[PDB]
Amino acid sequence: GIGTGFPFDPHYVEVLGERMHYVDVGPRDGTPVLFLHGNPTSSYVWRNIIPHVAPTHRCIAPDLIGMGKSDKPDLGYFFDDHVRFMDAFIEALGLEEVVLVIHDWGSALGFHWAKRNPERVKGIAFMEFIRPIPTWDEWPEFARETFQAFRTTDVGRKLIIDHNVFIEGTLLMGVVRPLTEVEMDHYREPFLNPVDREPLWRFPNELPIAGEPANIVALVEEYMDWLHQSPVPKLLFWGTPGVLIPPAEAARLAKSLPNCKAVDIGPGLNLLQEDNPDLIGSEIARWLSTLEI
Ligand SMILES: [Cl-]
Repeated sequence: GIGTGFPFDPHYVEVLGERMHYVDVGPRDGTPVLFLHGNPTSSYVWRNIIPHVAPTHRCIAPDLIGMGKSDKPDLGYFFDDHVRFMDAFIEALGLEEVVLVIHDWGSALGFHWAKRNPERVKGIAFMEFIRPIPTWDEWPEFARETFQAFRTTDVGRKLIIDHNVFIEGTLLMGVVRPLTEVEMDHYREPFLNPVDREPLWRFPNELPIAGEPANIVALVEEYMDWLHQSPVPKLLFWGTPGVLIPPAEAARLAKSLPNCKAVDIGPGLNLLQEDNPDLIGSEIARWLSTLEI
């Protein structure tokens, strides 16, 4: 069965005066592979994928600020806050050239960093990633009223902050197979106190949907314009029915994006890592062996 443990040695680095936790396994040299999680996860989401890559490549998986085992400063946890901390995390580790493996809000971080620093990105593997959702009709109908409610300071904070709905409900509605109690306890651990749930609420309020927020829509449009032209090697994982990326969106991206290979993982919603980790890990490792890294 799918692994529930998190065996990785903890590593911590000071970033802008705060401690960030990260996984760091595999060989010390070579080009490192940087894994970026999203909402409401942590490096735990990569726990069954990294073991396929670590035999041949260094794997670095940070917990975003305010998440996982990273510190919890009193921030708004806007996307811009995550950009500042992730930019500084990369520099604090002395990383030069990297391969990115990115998902959900980790994909917005990774694509935005890659567009700004294309000389340092030797490949991008991505899945269920952030793109502009032009209208609410392009958000999945089964989740539409709830994401609209999440994007308010009254109803949305009651759901996400007071009642932890992004962890207890949305997370499960983002995985096809059932999560176990042990897995749920790993996902719950950073958010036992309601006040620590700010990033879980700010993230859906940053999603670029129906033109709002305009600043995020613009930033995401910019990195998508880059991705449609850049020769950077690309590996796209997708599932059915998906959430952010429906199968039809995925198949077209695969042929439109330069130097891109697409991989169908089977049934999947948002956290594709929880539905088919072994295929995602083995395909990343195979694809890495084809790169000039
Ligand atoms: Cl979100």
